[PDB]
Amino acid sequence: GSNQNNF
Ligand SMILES: [Zn+2]
Repeated sequence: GSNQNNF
């Protein structure tokens, strides 16, 4: 799967 971090 794909991942995204939004800090
Ligand atoms: Zn993955």
